Amino acid sequence: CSKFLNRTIGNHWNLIENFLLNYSIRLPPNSDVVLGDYFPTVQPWFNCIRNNSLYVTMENLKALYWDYATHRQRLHVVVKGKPYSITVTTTRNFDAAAIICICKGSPPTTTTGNLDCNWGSDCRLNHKFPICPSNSQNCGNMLYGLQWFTDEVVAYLHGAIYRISFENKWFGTVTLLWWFNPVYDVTYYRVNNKNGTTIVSNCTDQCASYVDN
Ligand SMILES: *[C@@H]1O[C@H](CO)[C@@H](O[C@@H]2O[C@H](CO)[C@@H](O)[C@H](O)[C@H]2NC(C)=O)[C@H](O)[C@H]1NC(C)=O
Ligand SMILES: *[C@@H]1O[C@H](CO)[C@@H](O)[C@H](O)[C@H]1NC(C)=O
Ligand SMILES: *[C@@H]1O[C@H](CO)[C@@H](O)[C@H](O)[C@H]1NC(C)=O
Ligand SMILES: *[C@@H]1O[C@H](CO)[C@@H](O)[C@H](O)[C@H]1NC(C)=O
Repeated sequence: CSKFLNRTIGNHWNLIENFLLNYSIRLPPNSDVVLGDYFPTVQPWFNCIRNNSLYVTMENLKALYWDYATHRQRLHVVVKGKPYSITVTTTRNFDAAAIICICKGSPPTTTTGNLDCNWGSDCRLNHKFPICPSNSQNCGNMLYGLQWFTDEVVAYLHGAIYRISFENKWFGTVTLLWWFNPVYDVTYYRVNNKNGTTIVSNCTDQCASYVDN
């Protein structure tokens, strides 16, 4: 299928807020800043659910985010590039340690098995992790995703960031209960850390005119 079930984040916007709350931890104790990145957005959320030889494709994107709805089966995500590709494979054991690999070879478009990493060589990342935080089902209360930059890949998992550095040419091509949010451009948010509690707000109109480049 192709990009079936087009919905906004709606009442689940708090997932985006939480993402920004974790992202902004690195800021100084006394600052008011506007952060711009390929942040998860609010409009293009998809649930393409229209045989294990079929898959969904996407093109020309720079970051990919997804969420877990709350029958539970499996997810397969491939980000193409050269010499390295990124593959994420999940398994039905939500309370035990999905796998993420960054390697050299040719990932499959579909997977029938589980938790392996033999599609390539000279790997930089080979990491096993639980699908649900703290092995509980506390699941579907945060976003997961990838941002692929030429210099490094940053993986967002369980509120934590994993940064894997290596030179790579990335392609915008991506091959895929789970909801997805393709990200194509930069979104700006204002973060106020003066109060003692960080406050995250949208920057879309008059302030946007001062930061949007
Ligand atoms: C940032 O803008 C989005 C809209 O693009 C706001 O999202 C709305 O949030 C309310 C309350 O959660 C929902 O009822 C609406 O359905 C949302 N509309 C959407 C998703 O388009 C969001 O609340 C704004 N955030 C801030 C801090 O202003
Ligand atoms: C999803 O809806 C938006 C409007 O909110 C539209 O611009 C976009 O092209 C739609 N995408 C698909 C695959 O229907
Ligand atoms: C991420 O933010 C959430 C929501 O604010 C918070 O509960 C959690 O402790 C944070 N996790 C971190 C610091 O990685
Ligand atoms: C954050 O601001 C609100 C008012 O909008 C205030 O009630 C709250 O106590 C402040 N947080 C802290 C840690 O002071």
